[PDB]
Amino acid sequence: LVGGPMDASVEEEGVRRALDFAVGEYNKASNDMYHSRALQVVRARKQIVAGVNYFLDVELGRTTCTKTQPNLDNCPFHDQPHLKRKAFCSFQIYAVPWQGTMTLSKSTCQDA
Amino acid sequence: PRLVGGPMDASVEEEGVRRALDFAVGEYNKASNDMYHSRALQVVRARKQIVAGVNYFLDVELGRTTCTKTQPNLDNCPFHDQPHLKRKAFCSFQIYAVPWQGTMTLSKSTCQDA
Repeated sequence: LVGGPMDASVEEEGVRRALDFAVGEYNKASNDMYHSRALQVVRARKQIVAGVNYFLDVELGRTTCTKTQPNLDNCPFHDQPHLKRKAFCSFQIYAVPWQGTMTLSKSTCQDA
Repeated sequence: PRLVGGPMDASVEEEGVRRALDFAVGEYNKASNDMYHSRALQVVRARKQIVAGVNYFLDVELGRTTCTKTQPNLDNCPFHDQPHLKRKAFCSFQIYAVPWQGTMTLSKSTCQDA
């Protein structure tokens, strides 16, 4: 899921880590000879953006439809013992709903 | 959400698995040596997992300490007590964090010397 900016307690470890890190990046680039530190966090918000990794192990069959034909209404698996083909695969899909997207991060397949 | 957890088994009834499946079979056919379309004969196992990414927006007033940047020991860094040396600064940092991968980067920052 997703969740627009919301106030966070300054005690939250995540905020502590984020603060240090930023005060880190700051001293690393500040035009001063002296190291600076947080005097006061006046405001602290967080937003959680998320994703789902799906791992599906799947068995596939060869159908009758063709990669040419648009009519993918119905495609039985094959009839005759010599046209039927079959593969096993471990797909790994990275989705992130609201962004409306999917990625076949990794696909491993064995034919037999 | 769950920042970082192991992968658990989902029900093969989930819309999410259902789609993730139809999607991979889709890419799968796209790349298969075969003039023929192929479909799931069966989904033998199906686990999911959740990558979480937290964005942080911190509003910070920074002060100038007594320690020097080229200093080894940084355990004691007082704020400047001498008027002509006191130096302040206001910023807004946006930090992106993927707890699992254990990383943070400064998406952006703005500071106004004050």
